[PDB]
Amino acid sequence: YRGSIRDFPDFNPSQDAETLYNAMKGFGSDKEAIINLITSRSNKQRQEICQNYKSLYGKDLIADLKYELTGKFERLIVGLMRPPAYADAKEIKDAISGIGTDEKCLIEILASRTNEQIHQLVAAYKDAYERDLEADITGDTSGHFRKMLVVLLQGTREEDDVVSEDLVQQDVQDLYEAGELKWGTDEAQFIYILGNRSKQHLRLVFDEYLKTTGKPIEASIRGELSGDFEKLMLAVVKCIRSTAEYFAERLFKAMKGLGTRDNTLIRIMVSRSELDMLDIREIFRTKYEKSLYSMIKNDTSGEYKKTLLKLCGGQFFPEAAQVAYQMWELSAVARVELKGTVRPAGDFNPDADAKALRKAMKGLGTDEDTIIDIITHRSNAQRQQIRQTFKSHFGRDLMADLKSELSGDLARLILGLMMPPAHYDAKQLKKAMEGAGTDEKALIEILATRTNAEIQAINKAYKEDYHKTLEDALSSDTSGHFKRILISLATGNREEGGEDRERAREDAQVAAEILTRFMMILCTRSYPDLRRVFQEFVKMTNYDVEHTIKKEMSGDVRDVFVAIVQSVKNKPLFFADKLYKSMKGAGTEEKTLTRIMVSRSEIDLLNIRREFIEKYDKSLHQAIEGDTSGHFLKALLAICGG
Ligand SMILES: [Ca+2]
Ligand SMILES: [Ca+2]
Ligand SMILES: [Ca+2]
Ligand SMILES: [Ca+2]
Ligand SMILES: [Ca+2]
Ligand SMILES: [Ca+2]
Repeated sequence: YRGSIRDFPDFNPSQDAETLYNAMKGFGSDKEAIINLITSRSNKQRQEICQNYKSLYGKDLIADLKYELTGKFERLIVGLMRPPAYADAKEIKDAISGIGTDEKCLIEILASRTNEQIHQLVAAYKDAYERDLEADITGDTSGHFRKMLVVLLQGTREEDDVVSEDLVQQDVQDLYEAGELKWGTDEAQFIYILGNRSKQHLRLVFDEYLKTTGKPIEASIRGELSGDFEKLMLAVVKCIRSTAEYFAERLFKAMKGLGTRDNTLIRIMVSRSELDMLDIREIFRTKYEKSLYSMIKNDTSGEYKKTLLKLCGGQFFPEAAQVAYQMWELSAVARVELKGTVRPAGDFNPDADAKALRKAMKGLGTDEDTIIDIITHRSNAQRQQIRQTFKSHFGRDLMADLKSELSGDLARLILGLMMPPAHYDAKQLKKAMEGAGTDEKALIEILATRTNAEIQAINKAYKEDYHKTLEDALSSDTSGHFKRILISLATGNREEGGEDRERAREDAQVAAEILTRFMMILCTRSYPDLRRVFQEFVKMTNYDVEHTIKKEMSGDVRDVFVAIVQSVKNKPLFFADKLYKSMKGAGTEEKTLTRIMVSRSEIDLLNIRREFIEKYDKSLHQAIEGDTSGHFLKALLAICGG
């Protein structure tokens, strides 16, 4: 049983109805009792209770509840009383009935519900409202989106059976040609296959597609479709692979950033409470920093929160384990292409650049707009050229002039862009260790993200600018395991070769025991090897490395390793995650925000931009646009590149 709420052992329906009656007795009601009851009984038992109540009093429990309660807390409780099928119908009703139209709800339900659930859905709609669901849907949606929805409404998807490897491969190429190989996508094609083929078949098709293409099916869909259809087709895929994972992220999305999408939270927590709530939790914790319980506890309040925490629940299983494993498989096989946001300027004229720069700095005030239009629109290399030119033209150091004429975050941003990669990092590391305390966050981000070549370049740039070895510096500002671990990474001496299934299983065993060598493995093994090592870990312990690190490590030590693991799993994502935090909350960390924007502006910033929008449903553009302002915002948005 992967549900969070199960049948209450030895339950007295008649008494429960009596307790519900007495709970609402007098002015108001004993909400603490109502929630503890309803939330401690299966939807089936709730139906019996609601039944005994109708006879024992001749009143409607749901109608009565609707009166004695109010607010989100009411929607939740009343929603928990409605039969599964009739609950879905209500959600759909609200979505297509009113002012706007919740396509998010339409997609969540229609793309996840099974053939039976779908049939029980449309039936409950016609019964509860005496209206045709297909007609209502068809008349409230347009385009391929409407089509796909109607196809999903038929609930006539071929159900699991023996897979025909011949048809699987035929579908793999069919999809490939209908999408990846073309400018756009054959909607009619994807709708038919992704909508008719069995989940078991498609799952094997998706696996085949990645192994023979290099990228997951969604990678070929993303950006190749438009509007709600893209989202819908991306949701169907996710659901086919794992509905637990779908709701896992769908949930995270409803609580992400100030303000909650309570309507989605209640719908999901209620609908999956007796299906895969447990797996969703196992996946949520693994896929995200905070646990479902923690996220809900911090986003909701009152009885509404207490109820949600009860619905939630608070080793892996066939599902939660599959996802974790497949997560590493993808990261290991996926053929990703790193792309920056700022590219070399065409018709590059250093002489004209240095002139415009010199001009925009003369006088009392400093023309910053021009300074930004140039600097932020030139590759770090071209920038180094403007420095050379500027100097060999005016006999003055551009940096010194820039540093003096500029100030604040802007000065830090602009001057940061003018510094060569290896030197910017060196400066960063030096600052993190200067003064009182250590910017543990800065050191980790860098030392746990940079490569052997990058670390080598850094180690050198450091000795120069700051006559002292990067190690010596580290030993001066840090200590303990944090220092040992950091110093290790600062050696840029990690294995480069491919994976070794032999050593892998061995290394994996080391991680299993912990639940010095571990450090060596996480600091010495090549990323491709570690990727496999983690594959073997989930296969022999049933847990994910992240869980071993969290359970046996804490604080900085735990953050360096998690940073490393994340860097090996999905570097761009790790940065998108860090970029979100910097702008998360009332304040803003222009420091981290600036460091990441600059450092990755020419490596994989575009990649980060996508991982950001996909996971937080909002472009980095708007993300920055809302936090920063003035000239700091102008320059930043320049690096973002759209
Ligand atoms: Ca009310
Ligand atoms: Ca395509
Ligand atoms: Ca929130
Ligand atoms: Ca000036
Ligand atoms: Ca310090
Ligand atoms: Ca902020």
